[PDB]
Amino acid sequence: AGYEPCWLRYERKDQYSRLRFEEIVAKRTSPIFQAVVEELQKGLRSMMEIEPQVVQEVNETANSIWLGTLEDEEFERPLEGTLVHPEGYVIRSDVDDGPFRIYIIGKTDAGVLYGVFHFLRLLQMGENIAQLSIIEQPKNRLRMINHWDNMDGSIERGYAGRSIFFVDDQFVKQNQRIKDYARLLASVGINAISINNVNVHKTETKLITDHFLPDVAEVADIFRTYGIKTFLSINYASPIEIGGLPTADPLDPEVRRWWKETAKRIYQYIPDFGGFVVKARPGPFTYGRDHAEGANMLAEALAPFGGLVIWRCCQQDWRDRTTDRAKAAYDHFKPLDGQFRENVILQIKNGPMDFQVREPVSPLFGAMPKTNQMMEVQITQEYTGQQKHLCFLIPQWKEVLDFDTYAKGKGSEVKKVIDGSLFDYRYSGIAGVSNIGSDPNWTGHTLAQANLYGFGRLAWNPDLSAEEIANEWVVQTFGDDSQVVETISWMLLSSWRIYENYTSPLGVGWMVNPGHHYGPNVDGYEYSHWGTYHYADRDGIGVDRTVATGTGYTAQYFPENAAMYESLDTCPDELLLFFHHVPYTHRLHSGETVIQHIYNTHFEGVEQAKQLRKRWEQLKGKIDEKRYHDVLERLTIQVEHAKEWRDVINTYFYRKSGIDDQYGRKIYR
Amino acid sequence: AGYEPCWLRYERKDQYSRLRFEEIVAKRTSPIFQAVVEELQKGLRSMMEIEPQVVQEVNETANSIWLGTLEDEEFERPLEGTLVHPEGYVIRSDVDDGPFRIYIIGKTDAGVLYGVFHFLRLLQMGENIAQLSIIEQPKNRLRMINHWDNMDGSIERGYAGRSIFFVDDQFVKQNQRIKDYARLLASVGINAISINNVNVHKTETKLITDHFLPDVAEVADIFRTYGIKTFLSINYASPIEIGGLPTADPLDPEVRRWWKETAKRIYQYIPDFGGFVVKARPGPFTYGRDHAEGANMLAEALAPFGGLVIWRCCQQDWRDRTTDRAKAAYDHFKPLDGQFRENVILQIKNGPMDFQVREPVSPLFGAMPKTNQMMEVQITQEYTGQQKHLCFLIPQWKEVLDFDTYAKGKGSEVKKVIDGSLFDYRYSGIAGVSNIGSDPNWTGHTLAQANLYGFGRLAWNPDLSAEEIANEWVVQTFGDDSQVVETISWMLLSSWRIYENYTSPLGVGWMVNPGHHYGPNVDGYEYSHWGTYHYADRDGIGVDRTVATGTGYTAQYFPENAAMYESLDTCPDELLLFFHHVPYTHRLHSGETVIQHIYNTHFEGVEQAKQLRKRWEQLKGKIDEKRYHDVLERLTIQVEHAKEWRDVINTYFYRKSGIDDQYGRKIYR
Repeated sequence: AGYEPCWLRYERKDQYSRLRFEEIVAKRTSPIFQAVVEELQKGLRSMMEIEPQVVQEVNETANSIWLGTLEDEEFERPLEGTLVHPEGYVIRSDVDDGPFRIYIIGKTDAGVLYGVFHFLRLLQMGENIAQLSIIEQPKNRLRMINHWDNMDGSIERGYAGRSIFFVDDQFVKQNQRIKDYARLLASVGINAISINNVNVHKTETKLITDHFLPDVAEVADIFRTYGIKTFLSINYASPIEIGGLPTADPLDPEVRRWWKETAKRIYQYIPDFGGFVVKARPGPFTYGRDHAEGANMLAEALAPFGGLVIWRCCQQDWRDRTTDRAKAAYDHFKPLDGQFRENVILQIKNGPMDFQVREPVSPLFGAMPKTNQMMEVQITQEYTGQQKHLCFLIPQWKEVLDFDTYAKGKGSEVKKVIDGSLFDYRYSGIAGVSNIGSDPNWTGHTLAQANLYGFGRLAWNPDLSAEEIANEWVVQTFGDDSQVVETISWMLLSSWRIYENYTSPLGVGWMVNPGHHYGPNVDGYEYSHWGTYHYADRDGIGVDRTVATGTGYTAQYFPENAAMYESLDTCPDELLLFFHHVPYTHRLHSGETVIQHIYNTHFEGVEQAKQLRKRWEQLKGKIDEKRYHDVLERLTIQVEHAKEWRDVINTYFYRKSGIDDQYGRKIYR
Repeated sequence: AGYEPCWLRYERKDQYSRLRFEEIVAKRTSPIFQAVVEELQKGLRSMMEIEPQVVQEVNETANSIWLGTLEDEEFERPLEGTLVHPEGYVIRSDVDDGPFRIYIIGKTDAGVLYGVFHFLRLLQMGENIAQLSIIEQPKNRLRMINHWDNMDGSIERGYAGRSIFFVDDQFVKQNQRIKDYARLLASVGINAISINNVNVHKTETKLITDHFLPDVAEVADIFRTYGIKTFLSINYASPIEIGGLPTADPLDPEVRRWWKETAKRIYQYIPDFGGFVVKARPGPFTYGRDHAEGANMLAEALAPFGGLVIWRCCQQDWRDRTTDRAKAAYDHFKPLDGQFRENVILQIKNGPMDFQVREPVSPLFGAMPKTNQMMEVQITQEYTGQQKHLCFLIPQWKEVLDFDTYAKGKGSEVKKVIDGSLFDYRYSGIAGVSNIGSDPNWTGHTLAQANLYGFGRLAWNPDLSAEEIANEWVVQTFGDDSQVVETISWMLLSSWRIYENYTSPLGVGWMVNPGHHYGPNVDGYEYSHWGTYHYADRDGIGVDRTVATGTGYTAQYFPENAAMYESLDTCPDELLLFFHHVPYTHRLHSGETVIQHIYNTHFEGVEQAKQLRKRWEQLKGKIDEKRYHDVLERLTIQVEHAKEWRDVINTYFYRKSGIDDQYGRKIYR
């Protein structure tokens, strides 16, 4: 009772929306099967007020829900016969005229778990299940969540409370919330999780030692029952820090042995350990080694056990416009294609910079046919409102996933790159930086729950529309009142564009306060060593990334996209300032001058934020008071901060451009 | 051997610079007298290689140094007869033709302590003491040091290591460094010290309780022997935090009683407790009370014991140019003149903003004839280089001290205001924010030792020239080689102007990175709620603080100075942008346009910094290698950072003004 059930409400149905079932046939007794049966019992009891008896053999005359794998079937029907994916499943209603039977057939126990959550999802959404014929197989092998939780309880870039894993440099004593968290993750198909910050500090470095492994294993045991593999972010300098060795050089014989022994030790506690997430003071480059050498060493240590190495892909001068941070990732990793071991997967952010409200797609996707790749997206809203401002990230992620790289001609969308189909990747997928914390509503902003849900849905099937994902989430979280559904869906679907409207313009990004990264500060990092510049001056703004006159970044894309961005007239408006430096008077495809566009979206974005609040207020009475006010409080905070964003950006550019707002709206001198 | 002796080196003299003394006549046995005798023995042994016998009665045929007060004299000569100040003293060589005798006569034991340090200073400097006739009396009653030390060991705005007082929320075990620190403070006449941060956190709030008072008293005992009174910064909400009371309202009967009891308890441990330093979550205004009501309540609690209350004198909008943070202090306190109790002293910073490289004098000085006032200066270089960049603060402090407020016509300089002579203040003086830390050289930058020394010297006598103070410090710290003395003195004397040259221009201040406040960031706080704006736009820069068209801040000064700043043509260049908003093309008294002035001082300031380094390098061999390299390392760090300051500021203003450098020097686009 300390936290919300999020989208797994299982609200009691009226007398006209019940189902008649007397038994649940559980064909297996595995740990996963016990959790799945429990979940099914929980949902049916809560929603239908029924308590079917769990049995292991079907009763020919009872209405039942059958749970099992192909191997448990008496007759293997054609549909489930086409399943090839281990986590896939089939759900079909028996077509006989006798007892009502629902068959949930999974290729493996994991498949049954996801099938049962799909079945429950159908019930929460009020779907007619009299004649089901469903087949589902996830597109991404890895559907992972990265936690930036520290063991002192803090969470790097965490805006939803303290960690639910650690406290006072120890694991929390009560694991009930970890179980409920596992349930939420599994309901949306998430099958992997790294429980600690990628920036591994002193105490966290010890997670790979006997001192903490027992607690790590207890947590992994919980996730295992929900089909989730556990990973740990590691400190590359561990051999020195805790091993006593004089070096961390991946080529040093003893360092290689140390990691092999460490791997062996971990698997003694966690037989199905997922592997290591790596952000590499000492490191590969510290010894003149490349990423392949550094990643392959860890890969070799985990190989005998089936573990994976997730290798995630800073003192540059603002004075030199020839150097471009956006080009770094590609320039550093592309040349390494083909040198990585099979169990190494390069983790690349959606964009080449750092999770800005809008960034073009990282050129690395589609550029390394011989190297597994998985995309990293940020669920926690570091540069997208920090859960103060509403920002449904699903539409943005779909734009990235559907981006055609043309790597192998038309039809080489990012999603085909990371789902492994385009290049036959053995291991690949997508990862998301957790947006949860100890807050009772899990995500700080009640509506941010939609981003966690949505992440899982896209990870399972990138082809799902933003519209249906929002619909599913709203209906399960707030009910089916058509006004509530339409209003909240509209809020979610338009939120990202609204936030972008009053923040950084036309894809140039940043313009945020340094450090905490919250709020407007146009020149915040403009003269820093982070390579994040907009180069705004009294005549124009933008980064010239063209080959003709700029950094040449455009050439990292394949011909079709390179030419699109390379040209000043074809470059889409939404990314113009990321690719070209232009005069304030330059006219966009929309007809607006760059400067007037800035004023327009900032004034209008605030008005759109006020509308978000107005529409929510009109739902009062149709939502419980607690959550109604929890969200209203944040929408009001959003409106007020949006005003600051608007005025600071408008004033900065009026002071620099000297050009007034076409409509004479209020710009403070 | 863990730290430097700073200016109390007492270097061994050659055979041609010795003194013949067989006895030290100590007329008293007080704790202070034991320390003074010890100091005299230390200096004479170290410098002269002599060990005179300490006696209590003069030996008619022995060469001796006589120590005592008027009361101990056989014959009271006219000079010491004119002494009126308790801390004053006279030093005179006997004019007889028999044994050589030096008489150090203090009005009180404290006077003898300062007289002995003056005598030792004469010896270190190689002065002829055969015919001394000296009389000295300090101008300021309060010559205090404020520590911003936290009990966890950190020091707010501390750039010279960790605190030498606290560690792990406890007092340090070894007090030898506290004793040596007391010696340094006393050598320059400092007679008061607040040992904890003005921002009192949780643990520090307990310093006024039995839990810590024993340790506080042990520290106070040490300072007492060196003529230093101990103060504690307090948490105004203490009645709630540790008292259990439901309020902190200074008018609440119980709150008034709580503080009276707290005072009584402290004096039981520290009979000569100096009092409280106060920076006032709950506070006077929290209950609708004014500063007088809040300060008088604490004053009444300390009154029966002779204690003093040092009352030190944030969400404004950048959009409203009518509101001016510079006017706040004066507007809030002036109206309260005459309502404060006698033992309350208002502590006002040298400037109305926040220790910027250059700020005009706080109008409060000379504006409250009925209220004791003491000026606060910052020795730690928060906005003046953070001991990375050299910055001898003495010249700046003299400009403030010598500023004529004309409060009572010509001759109403700030120094006469704070020394209490102008308004007959019973308690007043000056305070400095400590620049020391656990670093072996005490101040981070070896040469920053000069700022602590210089602070004390000015506190004693504001009339001392920057030149002689530097001379004294250099000679005692580095010897009398004429090249060393001339070179280091030049470095110190020109350092402030050099740093100002490449930082904020013409008195507008700031332009520093937010948070740590180190380094260039022109718009760092430009759109913040701190009221620190320069309003630079594509046409000009500056804050209009005139009465005619601006905030009206100029009217806070008396007529003579108000008119000077009010006028665009008479306003001195060095403060122009603090008082007027002007076009980049405006011509200064120097003939430079405002924009060209910016380029000039920034390019030239870096060249001046390189010269500081070059001149120091030429001293190699004349300074021990340790300190030679300690300083060279910092001068090189200064040169490199100065280049960043230069380029960032020049680029920002070229990008905004569009006006090129007259001399075509390198400005990055």
